[PDB]
Amino acid sequence: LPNLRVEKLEEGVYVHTSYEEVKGWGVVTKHGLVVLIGADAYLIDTPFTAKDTEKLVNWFVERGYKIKGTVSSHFHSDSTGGIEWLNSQSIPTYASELTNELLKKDGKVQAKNSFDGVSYWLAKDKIEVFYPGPGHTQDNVVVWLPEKEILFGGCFVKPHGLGNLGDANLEAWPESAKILMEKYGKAKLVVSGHSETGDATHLKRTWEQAVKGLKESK
Ligand SMILES: [Zn+2]
Ligand SMILES: [Zn+2]
Repeated sequence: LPNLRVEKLEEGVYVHTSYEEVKGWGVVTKHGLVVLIGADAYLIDTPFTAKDTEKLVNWFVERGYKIKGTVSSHFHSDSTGGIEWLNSQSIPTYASELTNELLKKDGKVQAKNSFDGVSYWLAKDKIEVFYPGPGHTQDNVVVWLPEKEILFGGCFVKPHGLGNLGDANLEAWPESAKILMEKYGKAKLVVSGHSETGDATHLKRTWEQAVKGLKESK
């Protein structure tokens, strides 16, 4: 497998890409962000592993950044795998109350800090965690960077197909996607967990895929 990749998207915003061999299934490629605000770095999703979470943290700590906080966009291991390691390093971890409940139900380590607001703001006015409603999972949130007009759609944004529906809410996905398109249609870039970054048409495409997926299910 490829090693952890970190690439600059633009000033202050990096995409981290990690790779997992899923036994009996195939290989999963997962994108998240590192967001720099002054001398602080925020991880938007952890890699699958403690190993890769540490490599990612060390890359930014060696450039002088504090890892100020991490946000997990949903309970799946491709957003949360590194939480236990981060908690051991006293790096504040955040996830919604629902995400923490789903982690606990699967016997996984919880984020230290939780929230249930529909919007939760980090770095005062620079990092918005938003819940559009169920889709890919019950608990999926997106992360908006208003100063860059970049949306981290995570694993909710699926412009080319819905992927694994095991934990999905197909009935809710269309409305959640319509809510997301209506609020973040001004987006310059939409970063997805499993596909290449796109423009704001990734939101409409996800809505189309969710509508199509629901209808095929019926
Ligand atoms: Zn997922
Ligand atoms: Zn994912």
